Amino acid sequence: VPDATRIGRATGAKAPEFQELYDFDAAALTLTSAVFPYDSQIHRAHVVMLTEQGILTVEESATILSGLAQVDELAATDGSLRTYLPYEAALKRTIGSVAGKMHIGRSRNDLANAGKRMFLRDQLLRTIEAVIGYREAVVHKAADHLDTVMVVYTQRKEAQPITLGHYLMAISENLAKNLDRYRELYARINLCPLGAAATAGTGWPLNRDRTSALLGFDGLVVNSIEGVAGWDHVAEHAFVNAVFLSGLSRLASEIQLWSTDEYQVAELDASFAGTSSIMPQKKNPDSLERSRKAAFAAMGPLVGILTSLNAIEYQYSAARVELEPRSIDALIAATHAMTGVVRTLHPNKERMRQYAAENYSTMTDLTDMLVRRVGIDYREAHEIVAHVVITAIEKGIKANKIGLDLVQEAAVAQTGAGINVSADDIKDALDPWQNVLRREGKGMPAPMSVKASIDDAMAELHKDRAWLANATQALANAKQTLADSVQQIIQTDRKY
Amino acid sequence: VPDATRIGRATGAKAPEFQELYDFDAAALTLTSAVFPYDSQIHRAHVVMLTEQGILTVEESATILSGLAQVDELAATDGSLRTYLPYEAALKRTIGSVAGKMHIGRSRNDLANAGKRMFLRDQLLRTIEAVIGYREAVVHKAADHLDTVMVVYTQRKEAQPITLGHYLMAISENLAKNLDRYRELYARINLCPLGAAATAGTGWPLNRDRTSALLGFDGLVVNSIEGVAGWDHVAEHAFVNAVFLSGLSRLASEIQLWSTDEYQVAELDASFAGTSSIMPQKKNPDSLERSRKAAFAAMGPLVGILTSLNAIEYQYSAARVELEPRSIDALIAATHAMTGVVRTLHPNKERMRQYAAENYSTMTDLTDMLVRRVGIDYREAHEIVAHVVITAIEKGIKANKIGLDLVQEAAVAQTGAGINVSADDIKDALDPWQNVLRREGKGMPAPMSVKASIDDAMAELHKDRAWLANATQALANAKQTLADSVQQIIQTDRKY
Amino acid sequence: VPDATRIGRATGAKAPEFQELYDFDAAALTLTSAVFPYDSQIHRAHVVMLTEQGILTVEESATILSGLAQVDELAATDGSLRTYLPYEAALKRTIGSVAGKMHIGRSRNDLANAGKRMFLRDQLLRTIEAVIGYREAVVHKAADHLDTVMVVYTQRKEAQPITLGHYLMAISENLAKNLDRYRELYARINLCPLGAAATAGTGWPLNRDRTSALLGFDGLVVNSIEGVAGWDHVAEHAFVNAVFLSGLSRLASEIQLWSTDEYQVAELDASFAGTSSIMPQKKNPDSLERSRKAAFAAMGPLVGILTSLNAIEYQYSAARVELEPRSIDALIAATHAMTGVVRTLHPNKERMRQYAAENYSTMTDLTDMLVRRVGIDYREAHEIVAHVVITAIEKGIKANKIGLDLVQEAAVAQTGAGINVSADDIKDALDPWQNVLRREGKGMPAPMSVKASIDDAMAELHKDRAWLANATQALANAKQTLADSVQQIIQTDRKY
Amino acid sequence: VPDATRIGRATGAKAPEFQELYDFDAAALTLTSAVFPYDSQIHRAHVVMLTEQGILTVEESATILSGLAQVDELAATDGSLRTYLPYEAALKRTIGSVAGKMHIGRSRNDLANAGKRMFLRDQLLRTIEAVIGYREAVVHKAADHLDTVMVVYTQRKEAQPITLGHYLMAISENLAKNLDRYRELYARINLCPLGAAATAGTGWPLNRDRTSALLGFDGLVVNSIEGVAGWDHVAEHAFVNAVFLSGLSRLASEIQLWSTDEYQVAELDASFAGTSSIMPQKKNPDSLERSRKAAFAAMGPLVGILTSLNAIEYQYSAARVELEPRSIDALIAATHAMTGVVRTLHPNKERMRQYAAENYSTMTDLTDMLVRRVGIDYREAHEIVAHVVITAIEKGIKANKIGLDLVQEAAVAQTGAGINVSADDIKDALDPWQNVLRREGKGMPAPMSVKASIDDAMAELHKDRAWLANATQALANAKQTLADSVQQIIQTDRKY
Ligand SMILES: NCCN[C@@H](CC(=O)O)C(=O)O
Ligand SMILES: NCCN[C@@H](CC(=O)O)C(=O)O
Ligand SMILES: NCCN[C@@H](CC(=O)O)C(=O)O
Ligand SMILES: NCCN[C@@H](CC(=O)O)C(=O)O
Ligand SMILES: O=C(O)/C=C/C(=O)O
Ligand SMILES: O=C(O)/C=C/C(=O)O
Repeated sequence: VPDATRIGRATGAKAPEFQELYDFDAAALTLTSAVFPYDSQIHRAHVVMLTEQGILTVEESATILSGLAQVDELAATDGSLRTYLPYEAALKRTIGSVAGKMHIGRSRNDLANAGKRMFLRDQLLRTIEAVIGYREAVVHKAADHLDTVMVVYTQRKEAQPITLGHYLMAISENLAKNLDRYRELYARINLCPLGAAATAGTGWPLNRDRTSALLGFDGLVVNSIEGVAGWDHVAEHAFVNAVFLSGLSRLASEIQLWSTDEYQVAELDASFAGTSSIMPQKKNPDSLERSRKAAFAAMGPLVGILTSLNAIEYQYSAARVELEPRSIDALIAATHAMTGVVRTLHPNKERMRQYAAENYSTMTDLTDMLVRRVGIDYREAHEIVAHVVITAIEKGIKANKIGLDLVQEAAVAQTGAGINVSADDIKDALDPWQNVLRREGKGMPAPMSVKASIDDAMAELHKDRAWLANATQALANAKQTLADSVQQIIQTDRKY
Repeated sequence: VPDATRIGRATGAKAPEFQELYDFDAAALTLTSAVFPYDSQIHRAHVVMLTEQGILTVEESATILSGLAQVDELAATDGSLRTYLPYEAALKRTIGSVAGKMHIGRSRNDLANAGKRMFLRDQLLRTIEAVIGYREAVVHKAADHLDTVMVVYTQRKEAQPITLGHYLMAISENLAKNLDRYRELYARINLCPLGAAATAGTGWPLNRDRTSALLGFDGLVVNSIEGVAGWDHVAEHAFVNAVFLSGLSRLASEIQLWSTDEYQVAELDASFAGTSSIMPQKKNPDSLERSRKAAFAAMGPLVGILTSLNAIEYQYSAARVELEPRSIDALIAATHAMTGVVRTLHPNKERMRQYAAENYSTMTDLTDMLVRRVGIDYREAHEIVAHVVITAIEKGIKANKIGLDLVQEAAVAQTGAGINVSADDIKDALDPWQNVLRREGKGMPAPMSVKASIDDAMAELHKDRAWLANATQALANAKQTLADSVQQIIQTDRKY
Repeated sequence: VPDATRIGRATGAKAPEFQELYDFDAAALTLTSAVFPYDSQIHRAHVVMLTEQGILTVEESATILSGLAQVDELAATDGSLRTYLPYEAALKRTIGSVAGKMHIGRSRNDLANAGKRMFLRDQLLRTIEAVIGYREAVVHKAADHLDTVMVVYTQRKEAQPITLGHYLMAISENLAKNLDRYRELYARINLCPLGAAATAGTGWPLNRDRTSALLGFDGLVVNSIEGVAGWDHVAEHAFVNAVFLSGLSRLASEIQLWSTDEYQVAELDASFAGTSSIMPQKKNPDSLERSRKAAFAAMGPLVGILTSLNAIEYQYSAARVELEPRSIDALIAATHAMTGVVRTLHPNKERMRQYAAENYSTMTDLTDMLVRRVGIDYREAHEIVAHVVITAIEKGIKANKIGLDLVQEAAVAQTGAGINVSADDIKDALDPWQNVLRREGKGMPAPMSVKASIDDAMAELHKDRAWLANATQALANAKQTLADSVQQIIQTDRKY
Repeated sequence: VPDATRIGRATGAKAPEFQELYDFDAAALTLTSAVFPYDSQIHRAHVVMLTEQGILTVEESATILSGLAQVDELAATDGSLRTYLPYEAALKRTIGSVAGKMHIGRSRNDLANAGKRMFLRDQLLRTIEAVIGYREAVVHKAADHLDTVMVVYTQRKEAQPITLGHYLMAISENLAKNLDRYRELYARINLCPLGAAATAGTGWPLNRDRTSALLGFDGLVVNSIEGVAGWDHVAEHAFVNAVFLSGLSRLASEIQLWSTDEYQVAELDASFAGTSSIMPQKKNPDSLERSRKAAFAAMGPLVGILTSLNAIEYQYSAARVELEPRSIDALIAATHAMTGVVRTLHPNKERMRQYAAENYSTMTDLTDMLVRRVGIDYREAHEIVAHVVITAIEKGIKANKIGLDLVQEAAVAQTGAGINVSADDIKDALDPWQNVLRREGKGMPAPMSVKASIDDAMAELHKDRAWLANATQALANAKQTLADSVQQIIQTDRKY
């Protein structure tokens, strides 16, 4: 059975990234299901620490540790064992009363805070990975389009000539600062609250640094009230998701206007478009509009989380709103979809140039030329060139057909003076590619200038990957250190 | 004429910080009025750069520069001269057609983006200053209350014994990370978009680094589209304001419950409370509730800004929502109010201890003691101590009156076993001050532990002030460098 | 295996309404799964109309209709058949090419709009039913507490004496107007957009009134663009959910303060409270705080939906955010939980009176008495009674112990005059029950006055149920009319 | 001095409605300044009622009433007299101690609730008036464009032929239901809370119905807690503003795409457009984008208000967020701007038809024709016509040039079968005006069908005006009844 939506002009199959937008909602875990594997990690690291502190004997330790493995297996199919006390009770039924001792010096409150941090921690790197791939496809696309002349818009009106490469490097700079936000958020997420217990700590002499290290955290949430009542990192995670996706919505909306029947300066790859069940001509931007949908929805968690913090005291509280897996999954699906939209986007290079040359986006350079050649001030030249456009439209003369005749008519009709410029000065001022080449300062569409943007972005991307690789390896090292600590206590007992 | 609200129990005058909450709304500038002084700075720095680049002659430069001073003076009283083109026209009426030349290689789009950045830049340091003073008063208050034993709450129910100093240091850690957010936001605000012109740059060979340096920016918004279309720093500024104020709302709500007629573990200073026009007994937390009001309202700008970015393309656009001065002013008033609330808060040290000793918040230490002394597991001891509380309530026995009799009754009625502990073990387990001293790990209420929190916070506060002092001095140096550059071009011309 | 959270003071089982708060998230349908049964209804009603219009022959009709029954059965287990085109394709595999003809004069756009309306329609009555039961429990509780004297609060400070019945009737009036909002929303939801097709209608001569009637709608979405682009009813549904839940949050927060260890003027029924895994004394308001959580989260869909409408044109669009089943399910769970909280709430009638008599909430009646007896103006009497409270607190004299001595001291110390009132006048002015009885105007706590509130509410509740019963019966009648129309076309063919 | 922005292509003056968008922010009142005139009305109506109830003597009454007139005059210039207690104190300085007696049986709490209701009440009719004028201009524009053939879009892609009149009547139906929302909100606003006093009523025997009638309310907020704690009407007012403005944003965005350089199917009237200070060609949609800006910002108050209700108990509270005058003023400015945009919009009737005839929006009628003539099912015909479009694009053949040749090629290449239709059948199926005429059902673009929409809308508009006229006259009658009651008590005393 094929994909029944691939009919008419919806040829071939949905690109996999496009398909993600249809799958994430039904496939997303509940928060309980997504966090409960991290709870089992906290159990292991927490009783290991209890053992090294002489709160548990090695016998008690190994009995518990080996029991956790069994219950984890039961929990893979028994949904009811994915919250703490049911899990603790099942451990009691499996290894005896000693199970109770894994909760010494600990609460559900700091267990939850730490476990949810670990979940968001991993989802953050998953996001940074997706945003990097988004930026990679964007920069890489720019590299192939240093000569693709097109108009840039302001207020949805043709403004001035640029190149597609120049435009995409605006996205790259946007994504660079969003990657900064995510890395800055990571440092505030990756702090361990374990040891706070209910909110005030405990008399049992725990080693809070050891539990934190064993679980991959880079530091402690020191104060014990902050440990269970702190939630700003959840709010901030929701925010960056929303602000980043707003930038993604804007790109999707930009490409959607490019790919209108009326602009047609770009076309979505068949694998990122759908069609209508009634209208055979449709090539619909389903990828774009469902990506925007995810960006609009991401404001929900943000508002819910902040409402909840504004509604309580600075306590642990069960009334706080969470950032849900399904919300992150939507972000990932949309980032992936737009990563593939950018990569496979088909610009109509020729109609792009036509617009740049015919639709008067070159009138600024005409104005600048008068100022630079005869020395009149900008505001007066502006009025001359403005009336040139008024006249050219009335008479049906496209920008690239405007001549010395018309510029003199306007200068006279608007000032009584003629003006000292050749037909060559004008022709060159109205050349869209010459508009591009003259804009060669830092951050401007000239190829030499955009290539410099790309060179810096490539180096920043190299550094982005290095940061991600280091943060991932840190967590894997600590996850292995903890696995080894457990095996050793299980072996130490069995052999003595 | 006195303050007519200072009647009945509202004795003395409103504290100045309390009064701010009543004044900021009517006194706040419009965005136009707050930004237009920064536009005049951009004019000076921009034509200076034009001069150093040989786009303007020194004659033209000095004529413009001296004209700006005159129009700035006209604009101090003429409201209509506070947007660009009216201002440019007034300069035309004052120094002639040369006025037009100050707009060479420039647009309203990058002028606005840069000017608004400069406004938010200054408002950010104003905020960091207020948050520092908020943290100072919080830490300083904690220092004076290492021995003030009281209960901490979870879910608005007495949880465990702590000290007021311990609680306030949770706020300090919250404010430390909010100061991090603000400093991280600052780096993204303090980038100069000038040179982007309409969105694509210009043919005029500007020195974008020189304009940026003259205006105090620490770097460039490189890509020209990002220069006029970038808005995330506005969204982020709204966010941090909201997340920080949510933490302030939670403290205000905490103190408001402390200061209820029913808790009465704290009392607002008379200078931060009001009263009723009908009910003479009222001592109302007007300071607290108006501070919360500002925190709730701060979600508005956040949502409006993000809706607006989600609604457009990645272009310059006049449909984007701003962060308004009145919104920042509310934040400042609320931070100041809570700074004074914390400083002058009057804890009822005695009723605080009474609650800690009588209302069963010490039952965890009773449970931990059974586990540590007879070795039973936590879950079983929990059930014993739980039934102890059930029984003690039925019989009207406060926590500090619970005896060996009752613990044995419960252990028997719940297990058939007695349990091996002296009346001394129990008495000490139920001592609230001993609950505090036993919690001596990192971040726990023990005085030695809280004092360590305070010592680290003092050093972080020292560093916070250093960062602020450096960022302020940087802007003042660049503002003086620009004033000198202008004088020199005005002098150079007049003497040659 | 029991509920492992029912330990310590969490005696017995969670009340079923309390349990709902733990089950709704994992049990909620996806929007696709919840809507696809309504699509099959639209298919039947739509081809019936096609048949009555002579667009389909009876042979074609019966073949399709009988095929739908088969595919509906396949779709009960095959998830992929729950979106239109996969469903249409499966019908093609089951009855032949004639399947295609069920889409004549129709689009996915108006199919979706109508189907989602039908889903929200049913969820709206489900909500009105839950809000009625919420109001019933509230009014019924008030009836049993016309004599339960207690303080009302303003700004979380004891204000004046009332009764619990009086308080609950404020909730009743709040819920009455929310029921109005829901009934007003219903009329805007229950309009049929079918016939709009893609957005512009169709040449096929459909009978739009017949399809609308067969599916239970009370009218048409006339204009065809409005039919597929209209979404305000979704926004409004999200809004009423949020505003109603805000009122529910406020009640939950009120009861949570009542039930604090410090107030203890109320206690949650054991079946609506939990406890701590570490602190044995806790009786935690898990029901209340998870109900508030749902209210905070309900702002998310509202913001997402409105962001999405603000981001598009007035077109059909796949970028619009929906109101999800899981969001409604949370509302229902919270309404049910609070319905049971109110019903089983245990007021401590005695400590309620103690507060009313001892904590100075009766000082208004003392003030009013001076004004009514000696004729001084309110503002001066206020200052006398205010200083009475200042003095009484200093000296430790509770309100019900204030005597003629103290009132004369204050009147003298504050004016030099004594004042003409007996010790009986005062004693009666400070009697909290007499404060209640004197407040006998419309909407005031006097029993005769609250009983009148209750009498009107009972009649409004009777009318609320009548409205709901009528709206439900209307849908059931139309659902049966459609079932009969289908059977007849299936019988007509098989017998001819 | 002219408007300095009217340069270049920004010819003539800003239309007044366009200018409103620039003036409302700086001109908006504070909430205090906007409400304090309604407080003086409540004072008059409240002491009149006190007099008729024998709580005040006629001497006391007239002294107060005449004093209010004097203080109202002082308050016109003294800003400090615009909150209650300062105002009461000034009355004390003007007529003596009797001033205090105007507060008998009353609080600031119910004074504020009632006064703010009166302010929102008037602002609601102001809004309903503006929305009516918005709908009038929309319907009236439709009437003039029953023959203006153009494409409708779905997902920003040309869908099917319609007329501009048809499109505008979708807006009319949207605005009709928004007018319903506002009228339904009005009934919940126009209820009088006076008599609630602080929250519990009073012993003084007020006539709550008399005060309510004198102030124009149509009923009572009965329960006294609801009187001061009720706020949902504020939330709802913010909501309808946001949902209505979202519909206005969508129209503004639709017209902005119409008026792009690439579509150019419409052009803004010169009086609703601006231009660039750098780019002479720009004709910028400043009216549209600033109207959208107001719609995005309107989500702020909504979120702030609902956060605040979610954060408190069901009490009077000073932490609740208000709906501000400046927020309503923005709505009014935007409604007025779009009212004039619609009225003066210039459709390019000819390019509209060109698109409808050339860009394949007529392929549905081609498909429907095959189904209606040879009897094949829709899905197969769809695939034929789809490949017709694929082929026509490849070969550069516009829709209106597609012939019998091409339809047979596709039918063969896609099925091996030819198909039985004449070149006349095809030509007529591809005629955009014939597409319009065939869509003649209820709510479809056929002139006879749209004219019926217009006829019903005109009658609904007539009824909208009647409702508004009645609600305005009711308030004016009660405002005169109150003015007469005051004069009579002032005359009665002076003559006796
Ligand atoms: N591609 C999903 C959008 N719905 C189509 C209509 C349809 O699929 O019946 C459209 O408007 O193009
Ligand atoms: N202090 C402002 C709150 N309003 C008072 C009532 C009043 O001032 O009439 C209260 O509820 O205490
Ligand atoms: N009843 C869930 C709240 N968590 C408990 C702590 C715990 O369960 O370990 C409390 O703070 O009371
Ligand atoms: N008409 C306000 C928008 N700003 C112009 C640029 C400018 O005015 O310098 C534009 O982008 O067209
Ligand atoms: O028209 C639909 O129901 C699906 C649209 C989409 O694929 O996004
Ligand atoms: O009751 C008022 O109107 C003022 C309250 C406040 O001072 O916040």
